[PDB]
Amino acid sequence: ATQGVFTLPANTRFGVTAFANSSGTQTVNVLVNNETAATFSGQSTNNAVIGTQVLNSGSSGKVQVQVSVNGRPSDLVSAQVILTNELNFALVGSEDGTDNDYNDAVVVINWPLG
Amino acid sequence: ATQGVFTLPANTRFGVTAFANSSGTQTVNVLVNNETAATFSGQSTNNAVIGTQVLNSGSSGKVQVQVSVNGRPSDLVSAQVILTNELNFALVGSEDGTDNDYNDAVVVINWPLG
Amino acid sequence: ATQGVFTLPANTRFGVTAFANSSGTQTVNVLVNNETAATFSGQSTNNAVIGTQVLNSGSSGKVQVQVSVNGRPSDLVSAQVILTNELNFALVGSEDGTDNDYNDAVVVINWPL
Amino acid sequence: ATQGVFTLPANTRFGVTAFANSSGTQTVNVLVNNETAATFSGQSTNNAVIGTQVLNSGSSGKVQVQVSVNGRPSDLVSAQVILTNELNFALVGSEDYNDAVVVINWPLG
Repeated sequence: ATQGVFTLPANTRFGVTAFANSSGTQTVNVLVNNETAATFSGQSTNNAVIGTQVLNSGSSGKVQVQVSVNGRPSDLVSAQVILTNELNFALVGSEDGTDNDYNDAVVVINWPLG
Repeated sequence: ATQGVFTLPANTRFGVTAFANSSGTQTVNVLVNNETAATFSGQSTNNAVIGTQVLNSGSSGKVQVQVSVNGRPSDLVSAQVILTNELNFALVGSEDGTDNDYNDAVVVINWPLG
Repeated sequence: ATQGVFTLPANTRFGVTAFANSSGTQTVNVLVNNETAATFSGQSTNNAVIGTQVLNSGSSGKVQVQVSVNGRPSDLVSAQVILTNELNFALVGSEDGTDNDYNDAVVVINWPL
Repeated sequence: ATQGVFTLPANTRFGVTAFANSSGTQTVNVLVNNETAATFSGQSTNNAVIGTQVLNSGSSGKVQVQVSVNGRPSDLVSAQVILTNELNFALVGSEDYNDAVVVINWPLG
């Protein structure tokens, strides 16, 4: 099944933050309505934030997270959780090899913002 | 925080199912747009599916789950989880005592159907 | 990524219930510690329960759900959620066609019972 | 029900990150094994990361998040989710429920 794709409410601000836990440099690309809205990169084996930014979902509200290493498209796992019917978390984990460490790159999308 | 309240897409059919795991008789009420749309009840300490029904979210899309035992409101816990940006689970757990057991009455709402 | 596999706490009773929303009969197998422990078969286009059973996680706690329709395995999506650090849900959705909602066979697992 | 308390595997490193989205200064305290292990304080209405650290869950594995705003304890909402049976997230919201948001993730690199 497709992973890393989320439908957010239209024209809404959301935060995107990426963490790295791999020996390899992680590249996180965020597409909003099929257009690159943010691109983060970094190397860390201690969960360092390699990028954090505030974006807007636009008309379609279609947000897609892609993760790659040296061009190598990483396999993703994802899900959305909503608490008390108002607080949203779109979560993504990625694997750059065969290590079931879908933690090589972790991406957290949250909304609404202040 | 409020628990057991979920906003579903408008005019959408959804399934609602209740489970019981308590010595006491459980009563589950499902409200759509603040009006009782379904009621289930039963007494089982073996996860019996005490009731199930297909409802329509209506114009508001507001669905609320209430659980009571002997007329007393149980302590509810809930969350919504979306898989592959399409499969929705609105989950409710409840405690009717003080044993830290939130499976006394469980309610699962899922959509889309068909 | 691997889907439909969950590690449950050992010596724990858990419920497993399957719902169907497909024109074809759904086959759901639940393997506990590499041995089939429950098998459901049914058809519904109204989210009806096609099977429900309370199982024991045993000594290891490995639980795997397999879904097939007319002999062909269905693609799965899954996740585990824990509420108030006590109530556990293991969720599985399955797709037997080209739709993207994975509701043909839906499985809900809850514990500790 | 109790919220903001999570049982992680013992002696396991995890990340804890806090975001602020409120007019008031958020005070986020992280208790590991019931002892203060980290504290973040900041104001933002633009999801600023007011804190992010890696901590060890210790012998007990108990992690509790506390949020207050100038002496007023915030009501919390929380849940834990596990993806592909290996990637864990512990989530917390607070109301002074996006005033202070905390995300915990494990296991690390």
